[PDB]
Amino acid sequence: MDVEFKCTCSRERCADALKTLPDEEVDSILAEDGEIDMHCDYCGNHYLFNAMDIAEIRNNAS
Ligand SMILES: [Zn+2]
Repeated sequence: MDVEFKCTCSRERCADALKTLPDEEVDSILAEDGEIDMHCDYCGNHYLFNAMDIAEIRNNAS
């Protein structure tokens, strides 16, 4: 079993696109909804990000 709808690059590209946004803007969304729902800047595929996932990105993309 398989599907023909996937990120053609990797989640890491979508994560890098989130990492460059203002710290106050990212923190404001987390303080009102606890997570972020966004599309990959390279292929448009959607992914979800939370405070714990962003904390791992801040210790891998820095
Ligand atoms: Zn992608």
